[PDB]
Amino acid sequence: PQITLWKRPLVTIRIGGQLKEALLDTGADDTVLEEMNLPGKWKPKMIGGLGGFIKVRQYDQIPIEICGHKVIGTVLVGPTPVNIIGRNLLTQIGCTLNF
Amino acid sequence: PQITLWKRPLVTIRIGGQLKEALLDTGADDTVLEEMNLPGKWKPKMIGGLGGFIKVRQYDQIPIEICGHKVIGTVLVGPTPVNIIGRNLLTQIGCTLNF
Ligand SMILES: CC(C)CN(C[C@@H](O)[C@H](Cc1ccccc1)NC(=O)O[C@H]1CCOC1)S(=O)(=O)c1ccc(N)cc1
Repeated sequence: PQITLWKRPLVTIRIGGQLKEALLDTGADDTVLEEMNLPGKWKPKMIGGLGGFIKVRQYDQIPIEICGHKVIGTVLVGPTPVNIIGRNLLTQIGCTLNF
Repeated sequence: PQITLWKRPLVTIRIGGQLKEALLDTGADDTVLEEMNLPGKWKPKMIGGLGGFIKVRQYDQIPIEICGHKVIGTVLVGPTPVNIIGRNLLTQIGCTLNF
């Protein structure tokens, strides 16, 4: 698909049984989602935004479906105001910026 | 250009005769640059991101050259972790996401 930037690039993602809206965010190194109780080990981590850092939990090799595309990787979980699909997952769906 | 996301999408911009490195950031609504001087009246504003809100100075109708491409729009200035080109200017250069 081609996605235009007049509005926020919001898409539906599937992880487990859970469907969420998320930003295709080229400005985010890693994927960050709001509260969810994923299986597996996690490491605590801190990530820096505008306004400063927040603490997240890092979960590795998590399957995500993004616009019908199955990918697998690290999902950071914590108090992000908005669900973010970062470059770590965007690369896996073949996503480019074009102009 | 087509820009892949295995690395940060950092580009050189020209504003006010100055060359800077900025991040093409589809998750940013607005363009925020690091502390610099720009001329003309500005308005104080507050914007929010991952780790809270920051104070910025809003300058309107500012010419910027992003790669080759000329834009004229709103540039906010303050304590952003990195220079950010948001959607207000990404749209002006005809930037899309494509997978
Ligand atoms: C600031 C860049 C360098 C990194 N951020 C990504 C940005 O796209 C960020 C995404 C976002 C959108 C809306 C609310 C909150 C966050 N937008 C952002 O701040 O919107 C401001 C900047 C101008 O206009 C509005 S990040 O969220 O902090 C971040 C950091 C690390 C990871 N792993 C993931 C995300």
